[PDB]
Amino acid sequence: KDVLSAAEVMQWSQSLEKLLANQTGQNVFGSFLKSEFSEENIEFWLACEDYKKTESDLLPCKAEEIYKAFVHSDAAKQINIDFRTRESTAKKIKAPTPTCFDEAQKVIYTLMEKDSYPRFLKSDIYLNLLNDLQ
Repeated sequence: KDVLSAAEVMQWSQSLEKLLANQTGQNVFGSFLKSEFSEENIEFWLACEDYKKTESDLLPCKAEEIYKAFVHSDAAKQINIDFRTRESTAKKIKAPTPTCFDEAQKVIYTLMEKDSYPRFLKSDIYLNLLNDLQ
């Protein structure tokens, strides 16, 4: 049973979306973001994915947790969304639906796609993993 291949790790360079669809890719990208003090981005993104599959009754609580942990001004982990996206997200928190964090999530996905994802693909973490598998 193969658990990882050079081919798979090559595929992660195709799009951030392929990297994030692989649990190990998430974990390795995560580790690089953590070394770079930007892991709030992927953690937020994964929390949003987990919010979207949450049962209706627990959305108010989950939304409040995600908001305090990441979005709120006084977050340990404060994500870099713009002021207007933050203000509108804050308003959605008080009566949340499954799409509450879609706007903020999109911003953060883009921030990763355009900044830290390319850098990761040029990191030792990524390039060592890739080459030493071959």
